[PDB]
This record gives sequence, C-alpha cells and structure tokens, in this order.
Amino acid sequence: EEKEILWNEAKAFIAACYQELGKAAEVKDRLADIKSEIDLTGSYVHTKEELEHGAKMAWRNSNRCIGRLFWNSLNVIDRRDVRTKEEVRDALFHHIETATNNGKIRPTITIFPPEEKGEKQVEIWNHQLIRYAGYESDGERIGDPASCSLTAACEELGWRGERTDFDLLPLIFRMKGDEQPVWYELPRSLVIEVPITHPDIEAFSDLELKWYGVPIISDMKLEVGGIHYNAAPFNGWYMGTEIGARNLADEKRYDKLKKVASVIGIAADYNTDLWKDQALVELNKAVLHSYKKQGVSIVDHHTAASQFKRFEEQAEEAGRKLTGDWTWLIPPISPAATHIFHRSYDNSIVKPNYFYQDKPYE
Amino acid sequence: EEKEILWNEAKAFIAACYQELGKAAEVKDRLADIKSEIDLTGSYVHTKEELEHGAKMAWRNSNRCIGRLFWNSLNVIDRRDVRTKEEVRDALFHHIETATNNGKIRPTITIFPPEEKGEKQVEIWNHQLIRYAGYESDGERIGDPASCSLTAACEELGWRGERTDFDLLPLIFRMKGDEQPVWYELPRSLVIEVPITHPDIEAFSDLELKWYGVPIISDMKLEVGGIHYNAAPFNGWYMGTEIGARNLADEKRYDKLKKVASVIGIAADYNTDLWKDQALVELNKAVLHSYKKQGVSIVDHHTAASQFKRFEEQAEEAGRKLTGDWTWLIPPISPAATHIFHRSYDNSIVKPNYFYQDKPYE
Ligand code: HEC
Ligand code: HEC
Ligand SMILES: Nc1cccc(CNCCOc2cccc(OCc3ccc4ccc(N)nc4c3)c2)n1
Ligand SMILES: Nc1cccc(CNCCOc2cccc(OCc3ccc4ccc(N)nc4c3)c2)n1
Ligand SMILES: [Cl-]
Ligand SMILES: [Cl-]
Repeated sequence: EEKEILWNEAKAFIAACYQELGKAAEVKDRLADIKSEIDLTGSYVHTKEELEHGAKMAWRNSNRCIGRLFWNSLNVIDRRDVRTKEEVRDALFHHIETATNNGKIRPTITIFPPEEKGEKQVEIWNHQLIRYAGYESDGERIGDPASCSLTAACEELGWRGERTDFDLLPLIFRMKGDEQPVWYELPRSLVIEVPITHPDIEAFSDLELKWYGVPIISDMKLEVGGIHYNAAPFNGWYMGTEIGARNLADEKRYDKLKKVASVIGIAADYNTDLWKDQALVELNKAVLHSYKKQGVSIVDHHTAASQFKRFEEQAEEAGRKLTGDWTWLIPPISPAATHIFHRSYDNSIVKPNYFYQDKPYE
Repeated sequence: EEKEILWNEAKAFIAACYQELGKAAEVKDRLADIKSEIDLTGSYVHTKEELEHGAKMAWRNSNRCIGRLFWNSLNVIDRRDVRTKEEVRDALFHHIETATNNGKIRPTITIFPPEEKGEKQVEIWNHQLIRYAGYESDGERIGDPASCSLTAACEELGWRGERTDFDLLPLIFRMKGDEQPVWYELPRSLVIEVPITHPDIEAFSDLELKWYGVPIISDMKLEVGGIHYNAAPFNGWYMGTEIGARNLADEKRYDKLKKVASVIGIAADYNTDLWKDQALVELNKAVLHSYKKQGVSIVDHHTAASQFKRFEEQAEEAGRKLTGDWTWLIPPISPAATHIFHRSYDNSIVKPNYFYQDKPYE
C-alpha cells in the first residue's frame, strides 16, 4: 500500500504542476516513467523544475501565511546531492548568507535529500537556523524560554552557552546512521542582528534589545507529490509584529512590556490605562524603525495585509481556490484594522504544503 | 411533528434547569403537566423561576460573549402579560431606565410574550433600543452607516431625523395583527450619553465625539426549552473596544482614526509609523476615561479577559463543559496580550441560548 499512496500523490501533483507550467502535453509520458520508477525503486526523483515549482506551490497553500503574494519568486536551492556532515553545514551556512543578502532578504529554501522509506537522510534539530538560546534553573530566566529544551539538548553534546540573553544557538543536525547529532557554531559574520531603538524616545536604547535579521524555519516537512522532504529550511522576511508583539512581548518569551512602559514614561498599574496596548505599539514602531534604519528587510502588518489582499485577488483572477487560517492570518496588533478580520477563509489543507513534524529532542 | 420538537426541548431544559436549582425531585411531575398542556394547547408556559434561570443559562451558553462570568446575576423582567402597544413602549422605557440605573448599569433582560405557532406577538425592529441613525444619499455620510436601512424604514413611517451625526432612532416595533409598526421618540431624560475626552490631550474634545451609555441588543431570539422569545431585549455594559475599536473606528462605521491621529499630533501617511494602531490606543483610552469620569459602567478588554478566565475556572469547578467562539472572544486590541488568544474553545451551540433572526426591514 505504501507504493500505492505515492502513486496517487504523484498523479495529482504532476498533473497540476505541468498544467501550471504550460507542459500539460508532457504529462502522460512523465508519469509512465514515474509509475515504472516507483515499481522498481519504491520511489521517484523530481526534476529540478518540479521541485522548484512544488516548493512554490507549497508556500502558496500555507493557510497560515500572510506573505503568500510573492510565492512565485521563491529562490529554490536544490541540495539533494548532499551526503556528508560538512556538505550539510556548508549548505546551511550558504542559505544564511544568500537569504540575508546584506539585508535585502531573498525568500529562499534549501532542499535536502528526502526520506527514503520513512528514514531521514538528514534530521535538522534547530527550529530556526538562527535563534537565541534559553536557560531556566535557579529561577533565573535567561535568553529565549522557547529555546529551553533545545538549549539543554545542545549542552549535553558538549556545547556551552555564554548565558547572555542572546546566545546564538549552534546549528545542530543528525545524519543517517549516526546515533547523535553534530553541532557547529554559527560564524558571527554570517548573522545580521538589529539593535532595537525608538525613532523618538532616546531612552529606548536602555532596554538593550535586539533581534536577528532573518527567520529561517528549519523544522517543517515539505511534501511535494508524496515525497517527504523533512529537511528543507526556508525563510521570508519578518512581519514586524512577530518580533514586537510576540517574541519580545509574550510573558513566556522575553516579556519586555513593563520595561517598555517604564522607558516610554507611562505607568504600568491600571488596566484601564491600556499601558500594555500603548507599550505594544511603541515597541512595534521601534522594531520597524530599527530594521529600516539598518537596511534589513521587514514589513508592517498593514502593508502585509494589503499584499495579502492582492494575493486573494490574484487567486480569484487565476481561478485558484483560496485557502487560509483566519486565526493566524489576522495580525496580533490592531487585527480589525485589516481586511482579513472582516472576511472568512476556508482552512482546507491543499498539497504541496509544509507540515509540522515531531521534534527529536524533548 | 411540531408538537414533538417542543416536547424534546422541554424534557432537556426542565431536567437541566431543575437540577441546577436543587429541584430535581420536582422534575417528573412538572413534565407530566407540561406533556398534558402541550397535548391540549400545543405549547406550554414557563414558571417565573424557569424563565429567569433559562435566560441566565442562555447568557452562560453564548459562545461569543466575554462577559459571561456574571451570568447568574442577570436581572430578568417578566413582561409576558403585555398586550398593547402602550404596554410594550412603557416596558421598553422602563428597561432603559432600570438598566441604566443612573450609570451603574444593571445587566437586564425584558422578556415579552413568545411566538405562538411561529406567529410573533411583538416584533421589535430596533437592533438596539438606543442607537444612532444613519443617512446616505448625495455622497453625504451622516451618522451611523450601520443604521442606514433602519433609518430609511423609520422615515417611511412619518419619522424624520435632524440629520446630525448622533440622531437617536425611535423605538419601532410591530404588534400582532397590525400591518405596519408604530414608532415612539425616546425621551432624552432616559438616555445617558458620554462625551469622549482624552485624559492628557485637550484637543481631543475638538472631535466632538460621543456614545450612548447602555448597549441594549433588541433583535435576538431567546430560546428556552423550545419556547421562542423573539422579543427579549437584553443589556450588559460596554467593553471599551466595542466603542473605541469598532463603532468609532471602522471605515464602515464612524471612521474617525485619521481625525484621531490629527488631534493627537501624529502623521497618518506611512503604514510603518503604525499611526492607526497608535490612534486606536488613544481613542480607546479616551473611551474608558470618559465613561469612568461620567460614572457610567464600562470594562476594559484586559479586565474583561481576566473575568472570563474566572468564568472558565468556575465552569470546570462546577463540572460544566465550556463553549466559546475564539474569533469573537479575542478583543480587537492587543488580542495576544490576553489568555484567550493562547488557548482553544469548543464552538458547540448549547441551549438555552440567544440566536439571530431575520430583519423585518431590509
Ligand atoms: C516573504 C516574507 C514572508 C512573510 C512576511 C511571512 N511569510 Fe510565511 N509562513 C509559512 C508557513 C508554512 C507558515 C506557517 C507555519 C506554522 O504553522 O507554524 C507561515 C506563517 C507566517 C506567519 C505567521 C507567523 C506567526 O507567528 O503568526 C507570518 C506572519 C508570515 N508567514 C509572514 C511559509 C512561508 C514560506 C515558505 C516557502 C515563505 C518563504 C514565507 N512563508 C514567507 C513569508
Ligand atoms: C455584563 C456585561 C457584558 C459584557 C462586557 C459583554 N457582554 Fe455579551 N454577548 C451576548 C451575546 C448573545 C453575544 C453575541 C451576539 C452576537 O452574536 O452578535 C455577546 C457578545 C458580546 C461581545 C462581543 C461584541 C463584539 O462586537 O465583538 C462582547 C464584547 C460582550 N458580549 C461583552 C449576550 C449577553 C447578555 C445576554 C443575557 C448579557 C447580559 C451580556 N452579554 C453581557 C455582556
Ligand atoms: N494560538 C494562536 C492563535 C492565533 C495565532 C497564533 C500564532 N502562533 C504564535 C507563534 O507561535 C508559533 C509556534 C510554532 C510555530 C510557529 O511558526 C511561526 C512562523 C513560521 C513561518 C514563517 C515564515 C515567514 C515569517 N516571516 N514568519 C514565519 C513564522 C509559531 N497562535
Ligand atoms: N468578522 C469578525 C471576526 C471576529 C469578531 C467579529 C465581531 N463582530 C463585530 C461586531 O459586529 C456585529 C454584527 C452583528 C451583531 C453584533 O453584536 C454585538 C454585541 C451583542 C451583544 C452584546 C452584549 C453586551 C455587550 N457589551 N456587547 C454586545 C455586543 C456585532 N467579527
Ligand atoms: Cl520568530
Ligand atoms: Cl455597539
């Protein structure tokens, strides 16, 4: 039956993919070779054209993503030829460098060898290639609490953090056959960081906040026509609210809101003063200003919502059925000031797509 | 079959209601009289105790309501004895007065005679008992655009608005038998209004904004044990964001955000300045401050979220299954700063409850 499920997903993907590429005539002969290759080897290998477009369709079908307007300009890097740890590490180093692009971030995905028969060729442990470590013992909260389990796993493998609030986690991944993953420190020259300042309030610098330039999700599975690419890290650019409203604001993250209220000169005592809402706005203004001043790509949630409406229009113009997750598409700051809040979306899962998968550390 | 459906809803409501009231022993004899009364008359009449508790259960089951903690203190007024237009009008005048309570708003519901066999005894046309009219001809937008259809209907019946931005709509309702509804102007002495000022910014008064004290939803159907109370207006107090983030902020409502940005001294040119978010916060701060200064009940979305968490805890403490509509429970300002944003809710419909019904004007 395992040879059946792949043949069904391949017949659905190839037909849809070749039709969108104007290659509908080449369809039937391609699945003939596919149906053979599956019968013989138990799987099949995508063309570079199928793999590139398949990764673009997967982004187009991500119901929770507000930045899908630019799905067709995704920069796909085919690294299915990788066999060694040094090749994985260099390919990841290269992804960071080419996606960063001196600040003018290029949406990029590096695609590693897919699973054979459920057996992963490379198993990435990082949630994002660039992320800050987190520590909790004592009653000391240091760094990013969301990275607490991964940090504890890295420190069993010989790594040790300086225990600042912004320790860069190392790359950590396991190869097929090896019992334990390897880890490699990130070269600081590859990692752009943005210090958070406010355009009007000079005291905002006293918070000594910063964030990294490029969010590179590295723990999701790309599924294209039945082929399971468990290791395929991708990146866009940040929407400001992800940093200002969640990463630096959540109580279970960096929890900076009352420190923000202090440096902007308002009290944090009464709910009716809306000090949290006011602090959230000034922190988010600071994030956008700081990324723009440094020359690192970022988008505000209003512009992003406008772009997503064009994606909604482009979808209907092309006859494509639009799918979306309202609960994730609305921004966490002023959601009712976007058109997204005032309409409905079908949360149906369409393939190709990106999916969660179990963490190897827990 | 119509005699069947009511017997099923009555057996479910009476059992649940009498169990919660410690009257489980009186259950079986009460439905015996009910089963007879239905066989004879085709319907049945609730006790005052069943009607009061049934209206409280309906509030407890309103998935979209964040203020459900106080469900048990609802003030129920039984007006099933009403037969004339003057009685309806006086009962509505009384509701406004007793719910307003000089500013210390009492959550109140007035319950009118229910539908017979789908035939309404009284048909309320107001969406809320106190609401502002709206006009659109010319290209003139005057008043509340959400009230445009109702205002045009009232003006066919001999009513005429002064065409200010805050014309009080008259009470308008139709009695059984009559072809057209009657309308009665609201006595200004019954209606509390709050002028919107800012605690810090004196120029905010230049906007000349105001809102009414008490939102009294008057077009929903209360369903208790199969009995359909189509006319049963109810009120709580406002959550600040309903006025500051929607009523005065939405582009299809009063659309005041760029006027707010002007009087608070910030530019409304660049999305990355987050001027809409900043204006939303200061407008919402002004709403809360203005209601508190005048002595009219209101709650901020943070306090309301805290109260709703106690309702979640009280529900589990009592063994009640909790239901809720996440998309409506999250506030439109800083939703991720509330616990509601970070959990899930079962949107199952439980009865008794309040339901939409078709407008008679359109
Ligand atoms: C180009 C800039 C870009 C922006 C801005 C962007 N995305 Fe997404 N985006 C996703 C997926 C998948 C999710 C949902 C992940 C999840 O469920 O946790 C997502 C979720 C998001 C979220 C929600 C995050 C949150 O915490 O609520 C935001 C915001 C977002 N995308 C914005 C796939 C992508 C891919 C992959 C090819 C690219 C490139 C991409 N996205 C590019 C972008
Ligand atoms: C005591 C103060 C109180 C507050 C604060 C309160 N409610 Fe609700 N509330 C509802 C219902 C029903 C809805 C959903 C109506 C709808 O679907 O449009 C609701 C919805 C709401 C909403 C959502 C409105 C929006 O536009 O998003 C808020 C906010 C709210 N309630 C707060 C029944 C009630 C009842 C009836 C007995 C009372 C009293 C009541 N509620 C009292 C309160
Ligand atoms: N309860 C709710 C309700 C509504 C919305 C949310 C949002 N959930 C909060 C963030 O928590 C997580 C947890 C796990 C994964 C995760 O992936 C974020 C992500 C993924 C891909 C991106 C691509 C580009 C980009 N710019 N950003 C991206 C962000 C977020 N939670
Ligand atoms: N797309 C979305 C997504 C999420 C949330 C919303 C919220 N929808 C906006 C408001 O639009 C309407 C339309 C029709 C009815 C209505 O009833 C408001 C109401 C009812 C009862 C109340 C009781 C007490 C109280 N204090 N307030 C109340 C408010 C709102 N829309
Ligand atoms: Cl992030
Ligand atoms: Cl309202």
